[PDB]
Amino acid sequence: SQAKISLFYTEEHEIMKFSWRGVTADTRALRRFGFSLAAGRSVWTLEMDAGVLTGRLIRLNDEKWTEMKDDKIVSLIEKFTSNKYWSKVNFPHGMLDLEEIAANSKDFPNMSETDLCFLLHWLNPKKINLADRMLGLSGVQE
Amino acid sequence: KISLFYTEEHEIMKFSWRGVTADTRALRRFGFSLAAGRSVWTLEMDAGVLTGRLIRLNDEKWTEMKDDKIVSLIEKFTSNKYWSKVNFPHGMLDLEEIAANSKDFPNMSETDLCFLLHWLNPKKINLADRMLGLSGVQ
Amino acid sequence: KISLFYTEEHEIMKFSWRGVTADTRALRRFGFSLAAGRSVWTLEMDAGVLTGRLIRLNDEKWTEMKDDKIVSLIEKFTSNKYWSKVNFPHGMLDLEEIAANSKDFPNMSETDLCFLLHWLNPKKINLADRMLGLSGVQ
Amino acid sequence: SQAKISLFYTEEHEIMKFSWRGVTADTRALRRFGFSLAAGRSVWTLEMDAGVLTGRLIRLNDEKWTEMKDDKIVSLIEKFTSNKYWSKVNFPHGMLDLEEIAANSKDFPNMSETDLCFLLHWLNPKKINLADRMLGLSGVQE
Amino acid sequence: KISLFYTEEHEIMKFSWRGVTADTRALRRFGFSLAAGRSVWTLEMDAGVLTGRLIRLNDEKWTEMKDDKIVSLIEKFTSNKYWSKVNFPHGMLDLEEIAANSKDFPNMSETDLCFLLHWLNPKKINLADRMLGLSGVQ
Amino acid sequence: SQAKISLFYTEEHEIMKFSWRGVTADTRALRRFGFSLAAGRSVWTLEMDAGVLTGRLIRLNDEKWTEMKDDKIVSLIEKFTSNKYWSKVNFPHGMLDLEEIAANSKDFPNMSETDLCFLLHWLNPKKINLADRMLGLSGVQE
Amino acid sequence: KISLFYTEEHEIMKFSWRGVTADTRALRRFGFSLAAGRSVWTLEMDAGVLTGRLIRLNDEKWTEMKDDKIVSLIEKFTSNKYWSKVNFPHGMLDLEEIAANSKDFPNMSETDLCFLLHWLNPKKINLADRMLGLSGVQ
Amino acid sequence: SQAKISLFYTEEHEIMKFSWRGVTADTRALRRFGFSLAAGRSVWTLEMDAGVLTGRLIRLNDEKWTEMKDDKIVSLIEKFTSNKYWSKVNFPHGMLDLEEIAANSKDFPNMSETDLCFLLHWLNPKKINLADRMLGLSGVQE
Amino acid sequence: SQAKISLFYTEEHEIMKFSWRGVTADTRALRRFGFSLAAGRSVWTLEMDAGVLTGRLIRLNDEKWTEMKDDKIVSLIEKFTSNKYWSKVNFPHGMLDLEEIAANSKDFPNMSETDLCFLLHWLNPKKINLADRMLGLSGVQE
Amino acid sequence: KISLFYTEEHEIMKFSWRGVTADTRALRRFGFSLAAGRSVWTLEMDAGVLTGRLIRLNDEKWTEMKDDKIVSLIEKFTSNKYWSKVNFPHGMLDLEEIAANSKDFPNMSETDLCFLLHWLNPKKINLADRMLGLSGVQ
Repeated sequence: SQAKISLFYTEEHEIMKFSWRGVTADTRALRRFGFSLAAGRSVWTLEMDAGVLTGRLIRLNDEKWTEMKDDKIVSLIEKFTSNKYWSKVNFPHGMLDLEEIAANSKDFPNMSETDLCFLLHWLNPKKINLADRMLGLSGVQE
Repeated sequence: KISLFYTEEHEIMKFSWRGVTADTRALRRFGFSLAAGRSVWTLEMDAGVLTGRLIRLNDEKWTEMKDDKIVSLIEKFTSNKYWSKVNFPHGMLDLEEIAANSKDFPNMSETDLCFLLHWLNPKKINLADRMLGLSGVQ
Repeated sequence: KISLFYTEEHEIMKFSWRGVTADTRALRRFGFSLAAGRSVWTLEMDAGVLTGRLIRLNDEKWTEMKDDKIVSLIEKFTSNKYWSKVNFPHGMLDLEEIAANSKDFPNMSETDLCFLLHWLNPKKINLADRMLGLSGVQ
Repeated sequence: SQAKISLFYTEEHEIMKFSWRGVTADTRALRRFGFSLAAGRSVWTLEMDAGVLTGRLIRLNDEKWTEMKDDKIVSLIEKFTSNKYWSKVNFPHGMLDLEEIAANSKDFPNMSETDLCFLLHWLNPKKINLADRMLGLSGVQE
Repeated sequence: KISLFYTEEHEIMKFSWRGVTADTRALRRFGFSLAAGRSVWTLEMDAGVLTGRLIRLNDEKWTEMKDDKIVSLIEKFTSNKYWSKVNFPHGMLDLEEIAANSKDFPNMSETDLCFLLHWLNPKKINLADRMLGLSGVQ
Repeated sequence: SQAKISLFYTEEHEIMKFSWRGVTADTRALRRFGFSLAAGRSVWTLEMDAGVLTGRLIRLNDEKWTEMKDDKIVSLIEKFTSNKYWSKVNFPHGMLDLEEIAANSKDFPNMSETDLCFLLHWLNPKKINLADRMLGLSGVQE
Repeated sequence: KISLFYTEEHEIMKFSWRGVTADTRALRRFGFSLAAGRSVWTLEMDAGVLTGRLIRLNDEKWTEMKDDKIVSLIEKFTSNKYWSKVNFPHGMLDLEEIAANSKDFPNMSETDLCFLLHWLNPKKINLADRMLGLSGVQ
Repeated sequence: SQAKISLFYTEEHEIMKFSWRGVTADTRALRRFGFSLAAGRSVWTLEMDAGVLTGRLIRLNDEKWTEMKDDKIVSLIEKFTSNKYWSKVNFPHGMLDLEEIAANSKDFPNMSETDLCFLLHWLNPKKINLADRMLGLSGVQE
Repeated sequence: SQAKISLFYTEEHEIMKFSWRGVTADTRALRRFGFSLAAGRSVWTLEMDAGVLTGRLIRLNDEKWTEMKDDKIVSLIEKFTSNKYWSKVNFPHGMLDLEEIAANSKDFPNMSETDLCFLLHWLNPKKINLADRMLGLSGVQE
Repeated sequence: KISLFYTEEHEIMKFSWRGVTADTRALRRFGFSLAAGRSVWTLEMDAGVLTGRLIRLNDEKWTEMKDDKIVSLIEKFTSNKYWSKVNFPHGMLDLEEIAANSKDFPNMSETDLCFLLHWLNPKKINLADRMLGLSGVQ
């Protein structure tokens, strides 16, 4: 049978230190999303440089990734990665208009506009709300 | 009809360059809605203290909670004319005395008004206990 | 009458989503009670350092320990007026000098005050040695 | 003579990793309790789904269980399991009010209210206090 | 040719000895340049309110921003004689009515003038959200 | 060793608001002085009622106090507070003649006239010069 | 011998009951003493404008400042007979023209007289910048 | 190979407290700059006394320092510290004329005037603009 | 318990400008009085048009009001406002004879003549004596 | 019996339409009453100058003040026959010479008459200092 796509997340700058000072966190706390095409293979993620999205997709293994389940996303990654040169994708720098990117993209013809947009929204790094995270909530939303 | 709610808040946040420090203890506030969709009522706080008044506070994220005893007490409390116009002693430091001297809710016993005042009272949250998996609710 | 005690604490905890990281070394603190039921006295710490003062710290979980030599030294120490009002040099870095220059406990010898100051002093715990079955007491 | 009831515990998310980083643990560390009606037979435990008690009792053998002794609990399990359809029990979802559950239960007439409550308190999963467990204590309490 | 800009400002600062206190909410103002190097135009404010007039405000630090829809609307707006001489109702409280009753920009539709008036309108900034990493732009 | 005396100041009506109006201040801006006998203990200050000195000494903790250093004043507070009933002192209402108060006082025999007068001058509330404070100067003098 | 000084002043204060409002900008004035103890000389102001004359103004609180270039220029300026009797054009609006047309200080070059006139000239102070820790000296 | 110079910054009086009062900051907020000659070794910085630069260089480890990268500055520190008695430097008190200090200095002959001046400008403490820092900007400039 | 009445004052044309000219004031300087039935609610005051009292009561929030204490006035406002249509009151234009207004009024039966007159005297705008105000006195009297 | 008093006055007021301008400095005058209820005596002023005579001035608002030294001096002064009939040199410019040459109060020393004349002397008030919270009494 065909190889299973695995979903993952990683967090950066998310440590909250408890000392006599109280609870210190870093305002750059962020959650990143990635995928593996096969078990053991490299985790793919949207590339970031200087804290901004470059528009490219890279392998980022040096990070600690945690498995997550989303049957809808696995279906969308299956379609996305069945296109030749998906890894070579170069979306507009900054990736500010996700709806326009999906609407004007001609690189994934096996994917609908609503579906590429849904996937681009999942791959998008999400800021951690520190006031919620101190209250033990994920604090993750767009 | 009657629905119970809570909201949580950091009363102080201290900023550093690219960093934030909060107190080991945050605050949990309690509120109620008389009907579905209608405004959440809560004990008013100004300058970090209880004013003694009751206000609508919708701009906050409230989460539903269940307490059959409290709903029975809110039913009695809100069946009095001018309950919203209540003005308890500033600071609300002696909850037992407030309930004992109150003549505004004659359909409520002293032990019952006191029980409700104790539920409406903001409570501190220990964030370290919270982050370890517990509710530092105090 | 006089009872000895210890308490243990992580001075730093680092939180991750659904995870916690502590230092390889935690801290053990020492205290005493003058009578059964009465408050546990301990060397005060503020901002992670020894202030030089002695305080009551009951909010902590204390475990009884036996040391006949220490009880004899606490007996001498506490039979002085204003022992609770003691204010040793901030940080309490030179325990030998503190004992040598102290004129507040004339019923105590220099070697004896120093021995007691060494017992009251917080001590680091190695958690890896602790979890292997030993007391990483240092 | 009659077959002996065996008591057991299992821990989940309780591993503490020692590295250069210090000591890392998982804040979901938990202890679960179970029983076997006969030697070799399946270990019974209160079912959990999405981290919450369903109110049902299930066999959970895929876990590593460690024997423990409690003569009072064995006496209570003896009474509990001598009722027909004990395995078919469906307590209120979440099992938040253990005192009320025992008070209103009409399924175990050979058990007193104080006794069913005592057993329900033993079967209840108990969180591991990580600050105590790092100090080599069980850290187990309600 | 046409360039968009923003500037941010604390409308109130409260001074204490060696300390300053600002409002949780600051203000963001919007402006435009007709040509590179030329003066930045913005809605005039006097006594903390919108006067209804448009002025040059160069003494402020302005940062470029991109909005292709707004540049198209400024192009239409500024191709009218005496656009700089515009005097909207004092306070500019009803932006929808201002656009509906305006007869000064016949090359602009009501929905378009209203869209532009909404962009030129000063907007409050939540500093707590700002310092946490977000733009409290409201 | 003996407990350390801490010195403090508090300011009332001292806020200067910067708006479009310019700089507004309150002409009642004033600096008050206090002392703590031990760390954590209550701050003592000369009592004021209706803007006038009553002649009494009170605890005033509800105010925000800032630590200050003055080795001469700590020496004088040490002498002052080593007298029984120092807290019970009741100087002439208004405390208009500080030199006469010190000269006629028989309550602090361990203190010289010049020394009690020096301390009374330090404890005395001092008006804030608003023209200097707008120029970023303390504006504090008698 | 020669000493430099400055003084600061609010030209307008607006009183309200129990309150005062000053302008965002105050004024800094500059002066010089020919000998230690002797009177501080400064450009005279009347009705808020520069009269063009030089006067002694001792009733003000002056603070010493160092400027080796200015002391050299004051030395040249004051070594002329009747320097105190100088009467520059009222208002002193064109400092460059004043220096260019002056025939009273032949030991001083035009660029040097102009440099000195620029130093003696009262300068506005931004109080908001001042209270933030800077000198709003302009 | 030769040991790597590390660059650092520290901030003093820079905390902004968010309460019901709004945002309070301290008008003495300041950023200081320092360097380490080797990993683990002490951070060197321009000494300040009574809020004014003394003209001397000191070790200041009791402070929390954050690493920063500047390849030009590392090159200048390399030249600066390859002179004997660089730590013993005593620049004019207050250090008011940085251009004159660099022009008249005969202590660093391996450094050009423009280069010593560039380094002196980097070592110089910089005030934090509180209006910018409340708008989430570094607010750091001369 | 019942909601607390708050007392307030506002001043118009009361600014005294200090310049080289001396002290300039406006001869229309006046003090107005108002009340709030509840905390946060609108401040009520006697309406003025063309500098003369109309005889009506209005809400005037656009003004800066300062709290004042008067236990006798709060008691009188309590009685006054416990009448239906108190806000709809229309006293004789100009309100020149306050004693006659109170004597002939049949709108406040829970109030005595001496008491309504006392309240009408408090609500009455009072001119500021500029010669006293320049001498730092309130200058307020009828 | 003897009571001390002061009164304050603007010697000049300049009127504009709907406006008034007073001098930065007003005047404080001093007076005394020999008995409770009786008329307040003060140094007479005519054409803004001191005439050298003493008059009753009741039409003014006087405020009581305490000065035990002055009451002792008024006691001596008023125990002389014809003290009210005193006619000091017009203008009263040299207070030290007036006291030195006076032969009308033989029960008073020169230093004492001079001290009293200095107290009775009208004193200027700085209104700007006054409005800032101080007494500009000079």
